[PDB]
Amino acid sequence: GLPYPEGYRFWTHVKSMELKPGHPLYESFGGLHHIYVNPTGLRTYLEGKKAPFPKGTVIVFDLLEAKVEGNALLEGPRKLIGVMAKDPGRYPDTGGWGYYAFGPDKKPLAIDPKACHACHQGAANTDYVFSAFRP
Amino acid sequence: GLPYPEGYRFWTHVKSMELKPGHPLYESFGGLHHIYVNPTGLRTYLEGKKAPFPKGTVIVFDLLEAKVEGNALLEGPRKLIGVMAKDPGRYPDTGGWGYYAFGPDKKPLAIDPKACHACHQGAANTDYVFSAFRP
Ligand code: HEC
Ligand code: HEC
Repeated sequence: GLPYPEGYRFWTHVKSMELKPGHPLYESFGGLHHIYVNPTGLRTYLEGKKAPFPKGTVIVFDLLEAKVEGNALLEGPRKLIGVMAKDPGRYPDTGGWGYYAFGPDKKPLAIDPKACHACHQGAANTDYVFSAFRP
Repeated sequence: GLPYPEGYRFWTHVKSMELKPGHPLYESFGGLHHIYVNPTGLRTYLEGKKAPFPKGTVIVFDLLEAKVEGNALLEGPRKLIGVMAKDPGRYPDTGGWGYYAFGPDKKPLAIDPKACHACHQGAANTDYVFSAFRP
C-alpha cells in the first residue's frame, strides 16, 4: 500500500506520448499520457539514467483519454495513473520498484505488480524506466 | 527584450494540445504544444483565472513537432516557445503582458507582440490567457 502521490501534478514533466488504436499497449494504456517525476528522481533523468534512481524516487504515468475534435488532439478525462516508487530494501523482487496504480477518484486499483515489472524488465539497463527526459 | 525563461521546463505543466493540419492555427502553431506556468502564476490558474495574473507571472507555450509513428503520437523536435510575462506597468498597451518568442536555439524570434495580443484579446475575460489548468 502506497499513499496516493499527492501533488504529482506539479512535479517535473518528463515526456508525453499518445498510444493510438492498434498499438500493442492500447488496450491497457491507450490514450494520451504524461510522465512526471518528483524532485528526488529528476537528476537521474537529466543525466540519462546511467545510474540507478535513488530511494525516494517517484514517477507517475498520467493517462488521459485522447479526444480528437476539429483538427486537434484534446486532453480528455483521466483514465488512471501508474506509479513507480523506488525503495531497494522494500521491493527486492521487483528491482527495488514499487508498482502502484490509482483511478481518477484517487482510489487504488487492483494490479499485479509482478506483471508491471515483467514488462519493465525490458528497460533493466536504465533501472527499469523506459521514458527519457525530453529537453 | 526579455531574457530566455531559463528553467521553464521544470515549471508546472498546465495542459497539452495537438493542432493538426487544417486547424486555423496550424500554420503558426501546428504540432504538439505544452503550456507551463512559473510559481508566481500558478495559483491564478488553480483558482480558475477569475482574478488577473500577478506581476511576475510567466507562461510558456512550448511547441513541438508532432510525429506519428507506429500507432503513436511522439514528441518531435522543438519548433519554438511563446512566452507571456505579466508586468502591468511595463506593458500598458498589451494588457500588462509582454509577448515574446524564442527558437530551439534559445535565440529571440522577431515577432509582432501587438499581433499576439490582438488574438489574445479574445481571452480578455480571463486576463488574456486562453488555457485552463487541467487537473
Ligand atoms: C509492457 C507490456 C508494460 C506493462 C505491463 C507496464 N508498463 Fe509501465 N511503461 C511501459 C512503457 C513502454 C513505458 C514508457 C512510456 C513512454 O512514454 O515512454 C512505461 C512507463 C511507465 C511509467 C513511467 C516510467 C517509465 O518506465 O518510463 C510508469 C510509472 C509506469 N509505466 C507504471 C506501470 C505500472 C504501475 C504498471 C502495472 C499496472 C505498468 N507500468 C505496466 C510499458 C509497460
Ligand atoms: C490567435 C490567432 C493567436 C495568436 C495570434 C497568438 N496566440 Fe497565443 N494562444 C492562442 C490560443 C488559442 C492559446 C491556447 C492554447 C491551448 O492549449 O489552450 C494560446 C496560448 C498561448 C500561451 C499560453 C497561455 C494562454 O493564453 O493560454 C502563450 C504563452 C502564448 N499563446 C504566446 C503567444 C505569442 C508569444 C504570440 C505571438 C508570437 C501568440 N501567442 C499569438 C492563440 C493565439
